[PDB]
Amino acid sequence: QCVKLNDGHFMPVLGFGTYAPPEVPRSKALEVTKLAIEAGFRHIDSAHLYNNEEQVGLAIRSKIADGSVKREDIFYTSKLWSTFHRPELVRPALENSLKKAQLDYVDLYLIHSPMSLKPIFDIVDLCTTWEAMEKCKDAGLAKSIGVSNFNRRQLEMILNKPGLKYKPVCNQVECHPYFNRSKLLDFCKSKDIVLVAYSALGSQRDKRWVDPNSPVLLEDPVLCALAKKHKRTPALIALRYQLQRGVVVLAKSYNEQRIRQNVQVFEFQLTAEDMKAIDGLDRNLHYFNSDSFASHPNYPYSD
Ligand SMILES: NC(=O)c1ccc[n+]([C@@H]2O[C@H](COP(=O)([O-])OP(=O)(O)OC[C@H]3O[C@@H](n4cnc5c(N)ncnc54)[C@H](OP(=O)(O)O)[C@@H]3O)[C@@H](O)[C@H]2O)c1
Ligand SMILES: C[C@@H](C(=O)O)c1ccc(-c2ccccc2)c(F)c1
Repeated sequence: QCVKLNDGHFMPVLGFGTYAPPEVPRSKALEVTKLAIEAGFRHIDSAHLYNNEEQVGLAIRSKIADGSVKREDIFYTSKLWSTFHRPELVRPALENSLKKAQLDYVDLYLIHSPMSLKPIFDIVDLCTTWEAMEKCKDAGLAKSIGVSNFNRRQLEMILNKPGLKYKPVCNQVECHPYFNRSKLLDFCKSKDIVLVAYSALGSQRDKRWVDPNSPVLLEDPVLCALAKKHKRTPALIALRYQLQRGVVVLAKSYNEQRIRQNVQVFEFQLTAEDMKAIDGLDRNLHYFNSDSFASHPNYPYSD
């Protein structure tokens, strides 16, 4: 199923994560995106950053072309990279993502991160970036617009902007049982903004940004006990947890069997005791923990 966004469009509550590191050949994104759609994923998350928008759009068009789905059955997200915060760079970056993907519109365009970079940090008034996003929604380039990696104060800056035309429909953030963001989630719910979770399965643990010492989420003994209790898997427990808290959850897999397994999140429910045991895992652990983010003036985790 789908959640209704605050602009009246619908987002499917489970989404396919498309990112793979650059060691993975570009052609893989094509193959696995088609498999994700075949498995029942209708929400596909990409970005200018990911260098895979041609393949992901090609996957989508191919599944349209063979009659599996119509365009209006797919919810496609791209994101504005942080070298393109200056308001006059916003629509051309979106236009560029649309031409890579060969689509007429994205369902969702996000400010990828509040941490502006030189078009080396930049200083940009994100409210002007937001005004340029709104113009992209008015032109029909994006059906919905939203942000990513914003903390509460950063989100308030936008909600509080004079002359605001469109609220962000979502804030896409790192969110999983080690870092469950419950206070940010309550704030988003009170403003009718959807929290979308990435690294919901504990991230790809990429050496550039993630400490290899950090606990592996899917090896977590409480998730493992819960998987055994429900005869599911630690992944499926982690996804199901997000759905039950009203969070839209992404899931990356480039593996045929795991892609097919992940759509089982719809087949069972956790109980209130299960959810409390999962809530007890919260330990302020964002897997992305690198000097290259944390030294930035608008790093969101400084609070
Ligand atoms: N907005 C942002 O700044 C931001 C940041 C990070 C990610 N994202 C988006 O969120 C998406 C998902 O997050 P993520 O890439 O960090 O990965 P994730 O969904 O946390 O996945 C972690 C690993 O879980 C494995 N996995 C998937 N299903 C599994 C299963 N059923 N059992 C065991 N392992 C399973 C995958 O390995 P295999 O491929 O081997 O199955 C995957 O590499 C990204 O692809 C991207 O679209 C956005
Ligand atoms: C690599 C890229 C992504 O979308 O995967 C990414 C991941 C994490 C972040 C991020 C954003 C804020 C704090 C720490 C990390 C990002 F800005 C971009």
